[PDB]
Amino acid sequence: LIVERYERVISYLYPIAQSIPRKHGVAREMFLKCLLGQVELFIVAGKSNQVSKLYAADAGLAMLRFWLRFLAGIQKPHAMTPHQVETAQVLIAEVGRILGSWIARVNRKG
Amino acid sequence: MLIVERYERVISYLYPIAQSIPRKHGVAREMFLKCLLGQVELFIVAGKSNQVSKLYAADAGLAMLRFWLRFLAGIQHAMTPHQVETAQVLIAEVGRILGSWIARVNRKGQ
Amino acid sequence: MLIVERYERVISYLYPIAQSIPRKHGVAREMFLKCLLGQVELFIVAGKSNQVSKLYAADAGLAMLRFWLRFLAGIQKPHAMTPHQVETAQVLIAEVGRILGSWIARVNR
Amino acid sequence: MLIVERYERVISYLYPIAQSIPRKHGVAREMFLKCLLGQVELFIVAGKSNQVSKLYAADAGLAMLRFWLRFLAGIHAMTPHQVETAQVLIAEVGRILGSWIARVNRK
Amino acid sequence: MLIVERYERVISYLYPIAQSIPRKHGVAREMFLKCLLGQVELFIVAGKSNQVSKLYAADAGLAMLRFWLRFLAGKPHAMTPHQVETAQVLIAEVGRILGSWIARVNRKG
Repeated sequence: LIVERYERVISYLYPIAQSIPRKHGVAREMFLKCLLGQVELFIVAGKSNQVSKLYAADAGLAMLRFWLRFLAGIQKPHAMTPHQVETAQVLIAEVGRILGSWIARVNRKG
Repeated sequence: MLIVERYERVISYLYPIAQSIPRKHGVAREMFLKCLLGQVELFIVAGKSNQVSKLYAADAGLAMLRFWLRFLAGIQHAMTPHQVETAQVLIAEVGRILGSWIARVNRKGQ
Repeated sequence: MLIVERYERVISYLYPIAQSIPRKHGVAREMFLKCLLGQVELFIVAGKSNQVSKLYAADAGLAMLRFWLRFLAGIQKPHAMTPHQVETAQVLIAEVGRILGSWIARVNR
Repeated sequence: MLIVERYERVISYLYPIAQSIPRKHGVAREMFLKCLLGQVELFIVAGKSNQVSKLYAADAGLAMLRFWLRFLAGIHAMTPHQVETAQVLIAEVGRILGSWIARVNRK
Repeated sequence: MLIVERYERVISYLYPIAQSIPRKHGVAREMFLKCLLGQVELFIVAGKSNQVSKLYAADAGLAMLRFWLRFLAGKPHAMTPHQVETAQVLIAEVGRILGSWIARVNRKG
């Protein structure tokens, strides 16, 4: 589920990562690793019983958002527009709301 | 530990297909290769341990490899649907063994 | 995310310079870049968490970034950074380290 | 570190072979090299430590080194003579690691 | 933190040498560079943190670094014994400062 919702984010952001110039090869690779790697953080938290793993998935999402701010506003030329950021932020916040509940459900079963 | 040998079968099928992925998706292709081959290590470490957590970590690795199939299929084209189906069989075969091994250390943890 | 906003200032000053580092120092250039950017995750991890140990690791990160500056201003065949760029960056990093100071304070509570 | 010195024989024999793998197998060639050379660290770390987990870790690394050989065979890129030789050298290392672990497990 | 300054000499001596290793040994070159420069973080992280385990990691790091020299000495022809001899002495100077550092937190504890 969370992975299904998150594939929407990958579907959106992946072509944008692809577009990024080779001039920014290293930032771009780190972005891609952050973006695809996030599935592994969800899967791992799924196949385990530690909240620390969901907390890690969470950091993963916050880091992906940083990447949007980087591509939008630090990288020259910029690789995203205010509205592309916004669209991505929306896709991500959905996943983050699911995650927030998941974490709450688990911390309730203390 | 026929599970490593069933898994070497997944490798034999998937590797030359991954190797043929175009450099246009160079980073996805490398992350995939790394996931594909580094999996063995999850299986090694699991068998030379006593903790179910390392069986789960192995399972996560398999679930991640299936994500890579969905991801690579829906690209543009990196895997023919026949290739996806086929690799799914091989992976499923490894997984049922892993399922039992897992449910076995949980029927033993009682 | 205030400390991160401040740190983005360090990034926007240092990223184009890092990126401009001649390819002959390709390995170092990459490690630099990974340290500079990865550092945001050190703050986020600390942020999405309680433990001071995580705020300490974000402080080591900065300490490692400062090493990269000293190293890059020093190296040769070819050069990589000027002592003036290093000096400018430290001004940006020190502000981030002061905010990190206030934040470690508030937490060690 | 009797084990590192023995392992160095493994590196000596295996590293040139690793090198001459065509760039076609770029990623696998590099992960292999990294396993081969990274193994020394696994040994060093277990030595500058008490935890047995560092030793099993080192054992895992040897298991994985064994997989790379099976892999470079079925790929042409490694003669079965080479596998034969290399497996012996690794067995030699694995021997020493075997003892070392047992001696740490006896209390 | 005279330890980092003492290590920077090791870096000074060794970096140019690492750099002039041919691309023929490209993968080994980089692991060597990663261990070499990477070591600074090991020391830096040790300092911020009381755990002896971090000091052992650093020692393990220095140990790994000495391994690289033997490996590059005989890549068949890529580091002269003299060069190795000279690096040994500079690392040894770091070795002493760590050995003391490690051994004092074993008195303190």
